[PDB]
Amino acid sequence: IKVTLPVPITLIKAGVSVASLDKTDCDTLLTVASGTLAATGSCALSGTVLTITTTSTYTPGTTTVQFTAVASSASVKILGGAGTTGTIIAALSAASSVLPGYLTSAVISGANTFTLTLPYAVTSGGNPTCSDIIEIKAANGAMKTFNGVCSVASATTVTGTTNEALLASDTVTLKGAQNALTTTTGSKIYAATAAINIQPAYLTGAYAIDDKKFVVVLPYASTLAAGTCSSIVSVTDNNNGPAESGCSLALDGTGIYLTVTVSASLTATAWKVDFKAAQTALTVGSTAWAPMATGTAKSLNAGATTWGSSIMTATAVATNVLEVTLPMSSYMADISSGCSPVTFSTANTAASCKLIGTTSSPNSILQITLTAGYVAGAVSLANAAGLIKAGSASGTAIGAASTVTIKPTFVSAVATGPRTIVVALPIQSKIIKGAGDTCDDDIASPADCSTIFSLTGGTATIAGCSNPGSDFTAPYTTTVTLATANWVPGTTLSVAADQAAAAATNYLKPTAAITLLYTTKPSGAVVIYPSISS
Repeated sequence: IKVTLPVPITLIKAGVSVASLDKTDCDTLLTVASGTLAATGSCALSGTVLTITTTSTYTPGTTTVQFTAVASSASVKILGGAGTTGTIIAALSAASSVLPGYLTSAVISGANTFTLTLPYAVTSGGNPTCSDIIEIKAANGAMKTFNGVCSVASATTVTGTTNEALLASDTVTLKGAQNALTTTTGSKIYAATAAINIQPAYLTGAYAIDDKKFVVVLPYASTLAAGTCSSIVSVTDNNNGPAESGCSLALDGTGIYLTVTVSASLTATAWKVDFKAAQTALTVGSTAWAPMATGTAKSLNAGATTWGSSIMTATAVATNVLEVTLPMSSYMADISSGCSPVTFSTANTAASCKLIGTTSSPNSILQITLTAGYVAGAVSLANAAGLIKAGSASGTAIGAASTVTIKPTFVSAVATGPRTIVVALPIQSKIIKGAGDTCDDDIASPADCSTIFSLTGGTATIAGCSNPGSDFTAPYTTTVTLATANWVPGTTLSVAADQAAAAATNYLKPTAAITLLYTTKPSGAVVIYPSISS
């Protein structure tokens, strides 16, 4: 407890000078109700603030401080002013009542949201204006505006959102005078506080990159010290119960990809990750990160809860181009001639490989290139030398996913009339009447091609098509018909959902491997373009 005297003071001795007093000496001078002074260093003084240390714990409503009257001949007392000539202070007409004056913690929960935790419960229900109760500063001393009204979330928590983005090295305090924050134990009003940084909670997401490793995407650039991994993070295994035994961490030079290496294999759609309630070796500048805002650990998000030869998928986009997917953004030099990271099964060979990526997942695709037409086979990633490093330019080598199949998808589409569309294919094909693995061919012009081809972007629909008749060994092509209205540009072409649903009355298959069906492109659906008529 800290007591502020309105004027200067001196703590008196049996000798000359004064620095601090022990328990027995300080206990005569003053008396705190239902309390007990610290066994040593109880009466330290400096300036006009007197610091009292206790072995007890403050509890609102029942804690108060009082001073005693000390005889003139005593050898320890409190005078007024400086020096050693002052007058002995007296008691107080009513013992001063102590107030709550500190916070438990403050964390970031989304770059526009924050939450403050109170040590002593208060009443629930209310909409205080954030300007009246909270203050936030930046590293340079600026201040931040609030968007909306703070909410009395619970007994010990209040929430709000700010107009500007939050940063770790911010500081937060309270303006303590207001009625709304009244403890239900003692009916006291919260007082002012000191400055504490806001530690970063919440994460972007986690992505397995091996059988026993995964990468956590931190929104901020961190720095990592030499510390034992088991005391930094709390990984949870398939069925709950701690599993952070014997782990190890590493951070890339850019400081944004934190790779965990656990001693047990990761599986299925489970496992979580969190940060310790007390740790200091992993800090975004200030001192440390913090546990998650909500009281649950983060989960390796859906779709990447594992990595191996069941997540990787290669696709045939052109007669001499593949498209292999990867767990997340990777790094590698654009390899000039051939490319070693991969090895094909049957007979296909490579001339170079590069990185391409969709809009929302950059550099997540390896686009291998070949020196011939693609023969049916399977690509088996090895990465043995170590080129495709995960996340960034110094991350960790990605895991192998050997023996994954190669499967086709549409290549192009044009419109040679108001209701005609020629659709191209990368490997020889042949339509097959349904009832959907291998039954029998179809006539050279059916009328129910609406279960294989599908339109998105207009009021037209699909009617008829020409079976591909064992053609070129080059632009393997076909034609399609439209039904209700003229084709309006901007439509896109995809595989109808019936092909995988076993509901179509005719299917498209390749000749060299009649098991495989037709899949949907990774990098984006096909765009119809217009072309000449006659």
